[PDB]
Amino acid sequence: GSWEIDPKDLTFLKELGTGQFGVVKYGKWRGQYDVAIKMIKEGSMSEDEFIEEAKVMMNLSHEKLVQLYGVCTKQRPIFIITEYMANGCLLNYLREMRHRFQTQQLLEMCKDVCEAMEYLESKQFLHRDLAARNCLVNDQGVVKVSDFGLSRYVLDDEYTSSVGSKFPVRWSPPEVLMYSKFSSKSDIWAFGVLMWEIYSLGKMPYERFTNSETAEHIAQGLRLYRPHLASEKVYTIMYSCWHEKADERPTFKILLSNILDVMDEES
Ligand SMILES: *CCC(=O)N1CCC([C@@H]2CCNc3c(C(N)=O)c(-c4ccc(Oc5ccccc5)cc4)nn32)CC1
Repeated sequence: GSWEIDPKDLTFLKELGTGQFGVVKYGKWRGQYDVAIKMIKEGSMSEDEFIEEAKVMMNLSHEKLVQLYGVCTKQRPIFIITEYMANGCLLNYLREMRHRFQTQQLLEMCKDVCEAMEYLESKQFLHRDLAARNCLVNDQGVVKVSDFGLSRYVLDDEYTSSVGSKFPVRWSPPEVLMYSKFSSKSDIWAFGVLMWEIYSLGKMPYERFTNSETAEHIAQGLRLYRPHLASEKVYTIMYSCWHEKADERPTFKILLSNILDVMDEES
């Protein structure tokens, strides 16, 4: 179908790194168009389910969401072909101190992500693992949301529940940690943590705690605190994502309006 790219149309040009599914490469499609190619190592993914979901993902389209161009599934490893983001993952970009970011730039990164998440929310599509490591940066410095929904297809159980040793505890609200209750409001919580990561220039959330200690901190009702670079108004926005009661957390539409208000007031 239209979700299938012919891998013969790819020219591989550069290694981009490795993650839990294996290697990612940069190349060209039909000699002209920049693409990234994520190669899914055998045994790592629930492949038939992912392939079916890729059809849904191809219909998503937003300027701040990494575009899925297609998949290559006639051979193994299968390929995911996407828009190319030359500046890599947001986490590592934030940690490069040479950039000497202004706080207006940091707030713009938050706004980029919030726009993508408002779009996903309008499509009833949960990210399920939003974090700076899962956002990408293009050659213009624009941040886009990536790997959306992908955690649903991971076969390594260390990633798939809080009983696992590689679960995103530090991005999880109390109802996820205690009950596995995912919702729009668990994406909201994670977005607040992501804002904290941005304003902390890529520090690990709860940097001095283990995952187990973090879950206890959350069970006691405690929270991250204000990054040095966040104004009081910015801190209010990120902190609003962490209400104990999920229903008291904002929507992405509300967060976007709040971010724009602050951008105007701090311009
Ligand atoms: C900090 C995290 C980290 O070290 N890595 C994750 C990003 C990896 C590289 C970096 C360079 N660019 C890039 C791209 C890209 N599109 O340019 C990708 C990538 C990410 C996701 C997908 O496939 C999907 C997209 C959207 C939804 C579902 C799947 C393809 C390609 N990865 N990188 C380096 C390591």
